[PDB]
Amino acid sequence: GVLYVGSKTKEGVVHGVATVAEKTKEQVTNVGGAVVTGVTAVAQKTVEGAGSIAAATGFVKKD
Amino acid sequence: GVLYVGSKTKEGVVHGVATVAEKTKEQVTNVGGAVVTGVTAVAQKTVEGAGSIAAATGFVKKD
Amino acid sequence: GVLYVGSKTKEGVVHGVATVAEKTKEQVTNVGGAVVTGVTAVAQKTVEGAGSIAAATGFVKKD
Amino acid sequence: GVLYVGSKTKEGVVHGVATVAEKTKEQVTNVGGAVVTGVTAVAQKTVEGAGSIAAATGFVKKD
Amino acid sequence: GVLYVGSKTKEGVVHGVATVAEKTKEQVTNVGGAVVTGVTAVAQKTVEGAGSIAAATGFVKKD
Amino acid sequence: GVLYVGSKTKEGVVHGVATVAEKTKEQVTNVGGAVVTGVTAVAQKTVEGAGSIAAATGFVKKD
Repeated sequence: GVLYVGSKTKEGVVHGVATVAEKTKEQVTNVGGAVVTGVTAVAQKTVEGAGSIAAATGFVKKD
Repeated sequence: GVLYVGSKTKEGVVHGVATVAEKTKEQVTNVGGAVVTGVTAVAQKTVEGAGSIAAATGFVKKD
Repeated sequence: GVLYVGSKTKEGVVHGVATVAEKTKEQVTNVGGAVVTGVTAVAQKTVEGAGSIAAATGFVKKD
Repeated sequence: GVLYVGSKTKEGVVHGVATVAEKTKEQVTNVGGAVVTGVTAVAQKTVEGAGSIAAATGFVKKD
Repeated sequence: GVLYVGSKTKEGVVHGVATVAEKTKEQVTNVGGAVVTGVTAVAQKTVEGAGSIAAATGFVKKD
Repeated sequence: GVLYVGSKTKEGVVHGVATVAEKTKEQVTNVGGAVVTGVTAVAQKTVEGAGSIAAATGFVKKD
């Protein structure tokens, strides 16, 4: 179907994904999949059919 | 169907996903899947059919 | 069906997902799935059919 | 002496001298002398000594 | 003496002297002398000593 | 004396002297003398001593 996205913006500031760590021992940072950001952000039909986004984090630490 | 998204904004500030950790030992940060952010954010039909977003975090620590 | 989203905003400030941790030992942060944020945020038909978003956190710690 | 004029303004709109006439026969418009206008308007020591501003209008119409 | 004029403005709109006449027979427009206008308008010591600004309008119409 | 004129402006619009006449028979327009206009307008010591600005308009019409 028709999807109209109109916008008349002025002085637009956008921050996306932020991450801060400090005084840590082990650091893991997994980002992605469908990260869309911006003044005019559109994300249509991310997954269709048998598709998948397995954005996991297999932290095992088999001590 | 028709989806109209009109906007007349001025001086728009948007912050998305934020994460802060301090004095930690183990750090895990998993972000994503359908992270959409911004002054005009649209997310239509994220999942259709047999699709999936398994944005999990397999923290085991098999001590 | 028709979905009209009109907006006439001025000086709009939006904060999305925030997380703060301090003096912790183990840190886990799982975010996502359908995180939409912004001055004009629209999220239509997140899941249709047999789809799913298994945004879980398998914290085991099998001590 | 010290004259401090501080200002922290945002979106300032200033209109000065306005004059509107309609369906008239004789029109006279005399403006001036010390017309100061604006967001930060300062007018110090307009007249000192034997000076003068004879901003008059000698409309006679000696019929 | 010291005269400090500080200003931190944003989106400043200033209009000075305006004059509108319509359907008139005789039109006279005399402007000036010390017409100062603007976002940061300063007018110091306009007249000193025996000086003068004779911004008059000698409309006689000796009928 | 010291005269400090500081300014930190953004998107500054300034209009000076304006004059509009319509459907008139006789038109006279005298402007000047010390017409200063602008975003940072300064007019110091316009007249000193025996000086003068005779910005008049000798409209006689000796009918």
